[PDB]
Amino acid sequence: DVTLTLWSLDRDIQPAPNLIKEFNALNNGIKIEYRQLQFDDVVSESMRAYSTGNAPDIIAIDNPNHAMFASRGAFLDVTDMIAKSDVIKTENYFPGPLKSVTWDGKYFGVPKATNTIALYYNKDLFKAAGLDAAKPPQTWDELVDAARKLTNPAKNVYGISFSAKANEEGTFQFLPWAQMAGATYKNINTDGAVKALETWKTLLDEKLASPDTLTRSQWDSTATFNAGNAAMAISGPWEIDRMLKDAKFDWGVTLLPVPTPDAPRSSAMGDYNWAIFSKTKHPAEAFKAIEFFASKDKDMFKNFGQLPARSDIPVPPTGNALKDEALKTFVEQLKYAQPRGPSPEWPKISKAIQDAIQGALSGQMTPKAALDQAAEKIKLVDG
Ligand SMILES: OC[C@H]1O[C@H](O[C@H]2[C@H](O)[C@@H](O)[C@@H](O[C@H]3[C@H](O)[C@@H](O)[C@H](O)O[C@@H]3CO)O[C@@H]2CO)[C@H](O)[C@@H](O)[C@@H]1O
Repeated sequence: DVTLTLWSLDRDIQPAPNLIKEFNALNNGIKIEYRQLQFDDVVSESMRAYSTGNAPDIIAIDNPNHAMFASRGAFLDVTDMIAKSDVIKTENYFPGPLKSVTWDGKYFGVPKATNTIALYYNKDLFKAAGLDAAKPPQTWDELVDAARKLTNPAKNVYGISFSAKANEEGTFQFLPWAQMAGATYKNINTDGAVKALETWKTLLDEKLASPDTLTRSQWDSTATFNAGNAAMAISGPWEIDRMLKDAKFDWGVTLLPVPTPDAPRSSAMGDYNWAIFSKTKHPAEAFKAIEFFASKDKDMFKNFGQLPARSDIPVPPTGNALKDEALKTFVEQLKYAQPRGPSPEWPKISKAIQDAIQGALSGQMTPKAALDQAAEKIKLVDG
């Protein structure tokens, strides 16, 4: 057998290790060995290994990071193998995810999945508060007022859970708010962005969300929602399968609230891409693995609660009512997602935003001053 290595942050209930077991059962002359990483080490460990000369054959890399690796020669050019494939067809992919694997008019990967965030809410807690569980918040003012009402320290319930962590988590969570208010990462200090950050400050200052929001991932924040300790959660479709097992209450999912009713929804394009490292000894076999993964995209939502990056396979209902309402909301919200980049410098853009968020939420800087500084940094690093 040819033995390949594959690195991903996917855990046991997530696609990669399960796809790998199915691939290995084919006994097709190829075997894959898996390494499970943490979010915060996918880039660092990946780039260390490539620099050291022992990168894996395959990685699942977060879409905003793809351009850095591709621009640096770390990823194999898969343009010609994609052209020969009928399993992997560029026509199948949503434009944004496909663009994220491209660099200099060549393909340097294949999208794995796509996502964005939306608003989960605990319908039982809504009802108990005298709110209308059929009419979740539509505006930021409604969201904040609901969060005030639903904050119940007597039962250690926060009105909302989210993430402002000083890494990609916080940037991915903030950009929708800023974008809905008219800003972009290229123009992050508009008055609307300032209002977004002031609104985050309210959620924390008024103890409507945990102080741990500043240091905790979306995944770990949502676990508190599942446990009944946050009435609402801003997170992605990757929560669904775990939520169905863990949340012991009735829940719904709605579009992200907007700053005023005349503002359209907007968010950041989430999820990962497959890539092959450029010095693989086994390019054909690694590509065949990726083809096998793509051939199973049709079953990703039913098996894992994640969404394919593809227009050719619209996701069918599962038959689970909670899961299917989640699907409907996320499929809609996804249409309004915007890419982070392309930029080989994405981490520096994101750090500027992260620093603004931390500075304002701590009270050390005003939102305006924090974001003005981020915008200055971004002018430099995004040039
Ligand atoms: O943080 C910004 C990124 O948010 C989204 O990433 C998701 C992952 O897609 C998802 O798999 C999940 O990752 C967790 C992983 O499943 C788990 O085993 C582990 O212990 O922690 C991982 C990190 O939490 O959750 C993260 C969000 O926390 C989005 O897909 C990505 O594009 C964003 O950049």
